[PDB]
Amino acid sequence: MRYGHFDDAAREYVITTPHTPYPWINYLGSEQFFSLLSHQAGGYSFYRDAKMRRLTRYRYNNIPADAGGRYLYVNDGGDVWTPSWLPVKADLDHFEARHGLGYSRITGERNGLKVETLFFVPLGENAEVQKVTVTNTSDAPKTATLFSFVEFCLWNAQDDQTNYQRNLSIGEVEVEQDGPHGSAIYHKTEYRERRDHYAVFGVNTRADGFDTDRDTFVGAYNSLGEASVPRAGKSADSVASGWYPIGSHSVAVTLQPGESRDLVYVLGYLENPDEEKWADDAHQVVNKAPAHALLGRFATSEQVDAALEALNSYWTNLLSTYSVSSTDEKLDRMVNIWNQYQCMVTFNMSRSASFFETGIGRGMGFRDSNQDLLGFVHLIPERARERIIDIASTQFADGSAYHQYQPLTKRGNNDIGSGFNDDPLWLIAGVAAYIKESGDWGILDEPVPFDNEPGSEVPLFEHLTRSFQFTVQNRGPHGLPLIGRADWNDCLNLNCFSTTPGESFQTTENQAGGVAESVFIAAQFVLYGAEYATLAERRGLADVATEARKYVDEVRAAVLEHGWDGQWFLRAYDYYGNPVGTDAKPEGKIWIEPQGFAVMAGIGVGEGPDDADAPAVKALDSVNEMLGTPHGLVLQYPAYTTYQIELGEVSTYPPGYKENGGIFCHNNPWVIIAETVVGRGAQAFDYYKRITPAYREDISDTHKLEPYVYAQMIAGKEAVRAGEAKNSWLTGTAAWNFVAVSQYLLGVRPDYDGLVVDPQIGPDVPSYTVTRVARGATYEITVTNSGAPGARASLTVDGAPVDGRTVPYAPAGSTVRVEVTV
Amino acid sequence: MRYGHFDDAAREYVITTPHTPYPWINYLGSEQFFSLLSHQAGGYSFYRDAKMRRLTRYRYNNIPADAGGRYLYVNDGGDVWTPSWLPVKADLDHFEARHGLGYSRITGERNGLKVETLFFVPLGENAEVQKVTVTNTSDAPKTATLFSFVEFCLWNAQDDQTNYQRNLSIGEVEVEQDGPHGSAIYHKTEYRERRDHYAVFGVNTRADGFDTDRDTFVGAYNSLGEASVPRAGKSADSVASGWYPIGSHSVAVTLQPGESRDLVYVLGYLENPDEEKWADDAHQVVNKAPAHALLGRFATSEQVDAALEALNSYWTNLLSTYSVSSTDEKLDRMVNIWNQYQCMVTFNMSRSASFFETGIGRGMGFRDSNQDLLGFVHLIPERARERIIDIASTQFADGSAYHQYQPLTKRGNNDIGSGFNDDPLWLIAGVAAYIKESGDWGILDEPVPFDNEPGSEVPLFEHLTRSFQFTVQNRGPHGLPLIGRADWNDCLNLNCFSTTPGESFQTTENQAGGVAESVFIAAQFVLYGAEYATLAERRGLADVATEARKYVDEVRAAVLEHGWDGQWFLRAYDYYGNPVGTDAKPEGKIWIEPQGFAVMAGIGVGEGPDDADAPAVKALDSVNEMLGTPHGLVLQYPAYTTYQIELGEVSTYPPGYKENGGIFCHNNPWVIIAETVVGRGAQAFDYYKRITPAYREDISDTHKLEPYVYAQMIAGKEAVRAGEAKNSWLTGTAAWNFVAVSQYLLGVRPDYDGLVVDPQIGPDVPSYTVTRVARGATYEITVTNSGAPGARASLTVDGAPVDGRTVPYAPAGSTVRVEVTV
Ligand SMILES: OC[C@H]1O[C@@H](O)[C@H](O)[C@@H](O)[C@@H]1O
Ligand SMILES: OC[C@H]1O[C@@H](O)[C@H](O)[C@@H](O)[C@@H]1O
Ligand SMILES: OC[C@H]1NC[C@H](O)[C@@H](O)[C@@H]1O
Ligand SMILES: OC[C@H]1NC[C@H](O)[C@@H](O)[C@@H]1O
Repeated sequence: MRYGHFDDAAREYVITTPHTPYPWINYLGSEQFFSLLSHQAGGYSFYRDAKMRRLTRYRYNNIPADAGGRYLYVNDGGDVWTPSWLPVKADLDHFEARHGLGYSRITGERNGLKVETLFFVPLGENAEVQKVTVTNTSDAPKTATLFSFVEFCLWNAQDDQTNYQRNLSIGEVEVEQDGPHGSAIYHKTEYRERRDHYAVFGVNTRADGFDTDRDTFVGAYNSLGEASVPRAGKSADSVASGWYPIGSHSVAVTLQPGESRDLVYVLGYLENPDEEKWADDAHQVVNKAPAHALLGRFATSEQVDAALEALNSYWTNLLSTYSVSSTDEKLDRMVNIWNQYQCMVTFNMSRSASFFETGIGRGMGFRDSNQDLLGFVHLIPERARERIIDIASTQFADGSAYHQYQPLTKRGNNDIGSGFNDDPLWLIAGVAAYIKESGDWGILDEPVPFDNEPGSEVPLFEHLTRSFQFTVQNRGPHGLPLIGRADWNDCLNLNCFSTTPGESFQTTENQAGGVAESVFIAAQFVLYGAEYATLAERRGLADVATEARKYVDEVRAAVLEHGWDGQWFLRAYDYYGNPVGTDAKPEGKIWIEPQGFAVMAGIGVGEGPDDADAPAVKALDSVNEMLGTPHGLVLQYPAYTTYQIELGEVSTYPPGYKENGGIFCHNNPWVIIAETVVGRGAQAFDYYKRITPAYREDISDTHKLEPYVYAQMIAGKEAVRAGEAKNSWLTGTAAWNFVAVSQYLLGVRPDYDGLVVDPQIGPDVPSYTVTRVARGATYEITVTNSGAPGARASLTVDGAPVDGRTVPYAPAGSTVRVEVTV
Repeated sequence: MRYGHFDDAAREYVITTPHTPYPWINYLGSEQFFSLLSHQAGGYSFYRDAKMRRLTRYRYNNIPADAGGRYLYVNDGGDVWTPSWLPVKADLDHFEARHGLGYSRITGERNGLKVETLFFVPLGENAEVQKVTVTNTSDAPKTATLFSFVEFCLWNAQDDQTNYQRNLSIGEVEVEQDGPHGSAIYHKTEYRERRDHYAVFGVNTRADGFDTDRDTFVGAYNSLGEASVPRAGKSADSVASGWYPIGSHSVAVTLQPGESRDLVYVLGYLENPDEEKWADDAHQVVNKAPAHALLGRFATSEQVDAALEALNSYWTNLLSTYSVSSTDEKLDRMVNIWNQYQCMVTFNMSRSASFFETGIGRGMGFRDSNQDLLGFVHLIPERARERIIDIASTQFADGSAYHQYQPLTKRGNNDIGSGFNDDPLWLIAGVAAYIKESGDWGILDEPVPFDNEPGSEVPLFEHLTRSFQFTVQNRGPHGLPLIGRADWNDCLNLNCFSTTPGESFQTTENQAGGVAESVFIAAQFVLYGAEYATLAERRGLADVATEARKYVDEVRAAVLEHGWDGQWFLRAYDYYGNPVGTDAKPEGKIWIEPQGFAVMAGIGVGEGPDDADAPAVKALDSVNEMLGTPHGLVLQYPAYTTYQIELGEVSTYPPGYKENGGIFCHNNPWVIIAETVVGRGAQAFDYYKRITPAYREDISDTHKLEPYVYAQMIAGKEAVRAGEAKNSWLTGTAAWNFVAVSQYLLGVRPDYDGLVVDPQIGPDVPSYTVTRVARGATYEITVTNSGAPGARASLTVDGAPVDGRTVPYAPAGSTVRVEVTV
């Protein structure tokens, strides 16, 4: 089963039926303004922040799913339909939805009218634009009225959906039928008070009618599928006062056979300095200058196509830094297009707003946005540079950090907990990755506040020493790091012991004391402590570097002395000091996280893939056997079947789901990289294939979700629904697979001083070429690959043989041809 | 005009069309279990706490409104319909909804098949019961299938609405097709862990089939109104695993012409003690003992009827305590049934869960639940007694309090703000009212903790002294009480100065300092300090009482000096000591709260109703001219047309709505009572009628909301929607209007030592009789009423002339006959 196909030439996914297993979305915009856009035009838009500045209302968990978006009702001689199929569900002669990069196109044809909508967010603009083309595809003339429709949200999404006792009375709008480029509608709830911003809804022609009151346009007792106004065939010209404000214009068109007409709609977010808030001395009329400039920049189809061409170019630019041409076009489309696109989206959204993330509780995660950085640095480094400052700015002086920050304000909060002891180290991971990529050492000197305190600024590097010190100065009785609230795994709450239902494990108070330690954070420390060590050394900090190395080696000794179960790695010591993820317990015998990560840190590695005696190999073989499924690798085994009070949230999920035996795809790339480390490329590629969008399109009815982007979790072998994903789009899997495949499978990764070429992918990719731009030079890396296990590359550069696998960076401007033999 | 009518004998309101102006609801239950039920079976049910143990999902702001409740899909030969109309919307031959006391009947008939559901919550039972009666009305034998449907919520409604990322994976059910009395379905999400409760949907017969998974039942791309399973005619026997759990049973019926059948369905809430959660060693199967028992008690129709008779007897004898017979039947039905009914509801719910209050943020409001008491103490005083203890236990040692408390835990919180300086005195009001009613002086001796601290208990009376001292020790420069965040008027935030959009006025940081005082709190102090002094006096605290009246005298003097604008009472002094509520200003010249409240406390009363020199008469006329509308009195005049940054939230509402120029019904009865005090019965009675459900039934299309219960706000003169209510059901209006009418218009009101009989209703009720049980005696009060302005009663009691208007309380069991002449 498949519901559409990739089109590589156009960089689109093409959906060919509306009857998908679930709503399938694209993210529009990439700067400050965003739209979630389903293949039925469902979703919503926000400026910068989904909780705080949401422009349009969308209902999660509606019946049916995704009824509510940017609809255009067509009334053709009494018959009413929508080219997005939903909400009217009228029969379509032709239907198509194409999700592209920063844009989508939805086309729907019925009874001789074809309606095509191009949705996108233009570069530099805080607006969503639709170019709608109506074509008469019959033998006879046609008259039709089109009704645009969109539903306003009242800005604060939290208040929107809970605070009716107030907010049913505050909705305001202005209507401008005779504006400079056509008709506009103004949503300005609370602009009267503290908001310095409003939304506009406009079309590039003088409208026949409008409507701004939902109840009037839809009618008592009706769903959107049955809206009264389009059925009536004419707008009611409703002005909202309180209740539910909408945006809606009506446009009657007449077409001869084969003729078409373009309509351009803009939903825009505008601000005014409060000096210029009002058109009038009495402050009753919003100043509309910005709104008229916006509509004037999109008054014509030529203007639209120009912006769309510019957007195409920007993508081409972004995607030119890394790419691959091989014999496997599923690999190719992932590395060249889809995975990098996702990374851009995750860098932007973190984990706040998907069709599963509700854009309310979660803002920008510390761990989440640091990790995303690893997949974003090659794309736009200047923006990664800024983001690093932003994250570091929510760090506390003692080295710990706010678990997340509010995107609109950049100020951290505790809304989803505090005291995650793995957080602080990810800062070093982000910065290491960024420096390797850019070589912009001047970042370590950037002055950066603690918890945004002005006056408190220290150099970035110093922030890093705090992170490093935090874990140094918080170790338990085996010398493993103290776990605190949780580690990378939010659901392993060893300091919790909750028996009060309905209070969240992420926010509920924690027990002081006990001796709970994390093998994960230990691994984490070994990996990133080495990065930190290497940066101390380079900044000329001799002794700090020597000291850092001593600690790193201690934590590594500890992992091997106290963190080893026999055939795999322990996960943790609980509050009482008892082992977790041991063969001693009947459930939760083996956990994936420390297996993946300890091996990337190099802990327990023998002298080859064929050294059955190395902890690293045993670990991965236990993982292979206990954790392996056709759909990826489950998190631990067996899943817990009763509530384990000492472990927190983990055993609260039914077996096979989320952290209780789900495939948490995010951690699969840790094993994939681990495998290349021990030199079993063939299997690392296997693993990559099980979870990767292009390899799973074939089972779209099983995966259920978008077949072009990774999801956070795939139901595991203990789940009745084994193989079905949830929480698509917004996941660290994206950036971690990008790292995995671009840098470890195919082998091309920047290091401090040169570019490493270390293919480890096994025989299924016998030959490829990578074009990598680094430090302004193009590297053309041409690989011949036997994929023999353990075999490792040798290189020639411009005709000359060199040693090891690191090509010192060539000056900017140069092209450097690398011949690779594995 | 009208959409149904009252049925006085049946104690029901009868809705005769499904096409009402807005969903009109009833509240089932009066103990700890509750159901919101619209006249289309829409709504939901919870246990104790609508945020925390919500059994069934419901969507606010759904398109259409109210698509979601308890549904019975009838499939008659392929043709599908619902007797609630919604969701399916088939044409009915007849429809009817009867809203009764603690139950409702909904009937729909279509093509020879009449389905009547009776809904209710039984006494002592944590369940909602449906007695379905399907009757063949054709002259031929008929066959059909019935599909019951309820949608489960995941207990924590806030989480349910926001946290899909977690909760889509924790839905969990059990199916019991062959239990002891029929088929049952068990919703058991998170019973696996910390929840000791599950839910049951069962029917008193063995069902042909079942469904527990929403998507299977409803179908993809379908709304409730197009549910797949009913249309297919067969259940699908789905066993939910995560996603959306539902309860549904199919039962096949066959009816001879004129024959009928009863099915009994039960939605119950059960709990096991910990050592009894599981049926099995393994802990995978819920112990069903409690649910078998519940389903057992509703196995037959006879048991249903009995429980309904018992519920009818509970209402008859709650309503025996206060009753009127008069020449105005609208007044009678308000007093004898509806106003009382509503007070039970408010007492139970505070402002927590309506079809407007979403049952998330609001719990049991300190201010609101104290005021509910005034209208509830005569119904079940023991429970009022408990409520005072619960409330007072959330007070702090300085006499300030938590603004509200969480219903499930009874522990106070700051979720909707802290430091509202009007809060503390309300506690005196409630306790005064309780003691006048019952004479249980021993309550002042009840030991009561502060903010629930073990060891902090003082007697209830000391809590009273802390509230009294809070105002005396928190006066500002004019000798008026400092205002804090706000007083009774939540939107008057004089210590705010907010420019940040998004942040709540209720919940944002206040400015330190400034000299902001409330005239309202002054009037409140004068009234309730007087009652405090009386509580001192009875307890022998003459030095406390003496000193207390001193302050009352001081504060009273300060209202006349510094709180008088010339023609009416000043509202406040802002952070800067500027008058607020003055004729000097262009907007908000006169605010209604101080006018009713001051005069209720006697401030500015003179010769009587025609002492034009008297401030109180000056004040009340101003109210009449400047605030009056045919729909009630508005809060201030003129409304604010731009943001007044120094007043807080009030100027943020568009003119005419809520606190900014809406009719805030809660405060009209202050003015009613005020007029009866001054002696203007006619105007008092006129103001009563402008806002009373009975008197507004004739303008249902304009009021839009339930015509049998007080709403919170009716759009005022300055709104385009003038006359349209919002926020029905949950409002202090119910308590305060019952006080007004039962106690000051009709004039029968308990005092500490006897029953005060002081009619002041004017000429439109020339004669009436009140029946009143008070401390175990029955007073039969016959009233002959001239209505002459200023004219007040003289009584003869059991044949004997008596002095003044107080009848000292007779023994328990006596019947005292009081003949009243005004
Ligand atoms: O707060 C975010 C966390 O919520 C937990 O309940 C989920 O199981 C985790 O997947 C997630 O990391
Ligand atoms: O927190 C509850 C309060 O919210 C405010 O926004 C409303 O205007 C008030 O009417 C309400 O009392
Ligand atoms: O708990 C595991 C994983 N869950 C999903 C969260 O977004 C991520 O931060 C966390 O690491
Ligand atoms: O003025 C706000 C007023 N209405 C809304 C609240 O229910 C009540 O507590 C308050 O007194």
